[PDB]
Amino acid sequence: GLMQFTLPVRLCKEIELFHFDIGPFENMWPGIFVYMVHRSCGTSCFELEKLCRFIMSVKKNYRRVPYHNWKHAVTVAHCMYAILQNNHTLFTDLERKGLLIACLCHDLDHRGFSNSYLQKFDHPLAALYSTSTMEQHHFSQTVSILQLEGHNIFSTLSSSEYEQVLEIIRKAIIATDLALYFGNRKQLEEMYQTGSLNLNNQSHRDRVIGLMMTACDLCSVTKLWPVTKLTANDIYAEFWAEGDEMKKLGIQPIPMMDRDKKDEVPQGQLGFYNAVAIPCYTTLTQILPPTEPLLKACRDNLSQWEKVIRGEETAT
Ligand SMILES: CCCc1nc(C)c2c(C)nc3ccc(OC)nc3n12
Ligand SMILES: [Mg+2]
Ligand SMILES: [Zn+2]
Repeated sequence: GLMQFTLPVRLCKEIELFHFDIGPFENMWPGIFVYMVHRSCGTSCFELEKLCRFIMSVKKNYRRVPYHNWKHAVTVAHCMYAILQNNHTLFTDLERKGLLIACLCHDLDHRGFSNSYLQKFDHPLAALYSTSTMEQHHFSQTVSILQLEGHNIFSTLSSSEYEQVLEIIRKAIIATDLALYFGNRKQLEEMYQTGSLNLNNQSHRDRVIGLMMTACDLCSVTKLWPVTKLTANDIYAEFWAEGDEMKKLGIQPIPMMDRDKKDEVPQGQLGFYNAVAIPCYTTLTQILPPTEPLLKACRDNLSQWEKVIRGEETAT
């Protein structure tokens, strides 16, 4: 009960900032997550023994892929921590419990392939889940780990609270399907602008939590340029492997996934920042003003990619 996690001073201070990088020391990541749950939720939220066993089983079920890995899970959870800490009074006790766990679990058992590759391969998961294929799998894996003996971090919740928290986690994980993001943001845009956005309307909260999940999931574009640029390499390493696997199925991949077309990456990043990232953080800032640093950092990195194109710097 009286057993706090404390981080070294530079981490203690920087972990509160949106652009925090969790660093290369894997063995500190569980501690960083527990630290974040304790300050965001409380030292009472979870039984430490059960939380630590849950965290280590979650880690075990992330694969050794270049980007969609344990480091991505903890990174996406830290962005959610920063949003919750900068919006103290807007979220319920159950939301704070659920969203950090949802973020940690959102890409469980990812193989580094898109839903589209699963459908073209005719992967069994694509027969079991026709839309948001990988995201229904991630939620399925979350439930599995929660039902291992000693792993039910929610055991002290009531029957109805338990059902509410798993429903928060399910919608939160489904929302990380970027195919659902476009429509979800257009509606939040309309609702905000016509002044009809109501945070007491559960269907409205659902949409806002969905956009927060997109915001955290994309948060590599909100880091300092050297982090953003080095993470882009890992992201494209997965895209090129999928492109290789498309070519093996006798399908020419889109240029984004073709490793012979690396020269088109800078222009592909512009497209992505303009079509997805900037709109995401803009609408998020409108609904939650204290998340403006994410938009500012995203704009700084768009400006860095424009420089790459004008050959004023080369990404190695
Ligand atoms: C599944 C990966 C989604 C994702 N997360 C980040 C941070 C990114 C970035 C920087 N670039 C992307 C360019 C295209 C794309 O196409 C889906 N997804 C991208 N992406
Ligand atoms: Mg995902
Ligand atoms: Zn993700």
